[PDB]
Amino acid sequence: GSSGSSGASSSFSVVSSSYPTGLTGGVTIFVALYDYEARTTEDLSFKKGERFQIINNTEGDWWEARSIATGKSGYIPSNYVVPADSIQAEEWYFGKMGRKDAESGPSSG
Repeated sequence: GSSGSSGASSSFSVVSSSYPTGLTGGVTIFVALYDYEARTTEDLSFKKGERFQIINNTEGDWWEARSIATGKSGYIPSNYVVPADSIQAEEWYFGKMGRKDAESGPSSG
């Protein structure tokens, strides 16, 4: 389905929007391992290394989530995104940590 190789020669400086704390509800964290492109307004535009709040996960085909960074919302294929808890391809983070900060704080039991 229009599968090729991404390559958008462009670099935009965007402020790092930290994630919201004190989360309470029926939402699950998911990360995009492969860079996808929202085909239609209904679909959600996500990239490799982007998080999204799973709002509805009734149909495996496509799940409705709301990006936490940009704040977008649509539908993303569960065959491309995986839960940071059951990371089936953790290998990405295991070897390619990409970008992240160290969890400093021994206090937290």
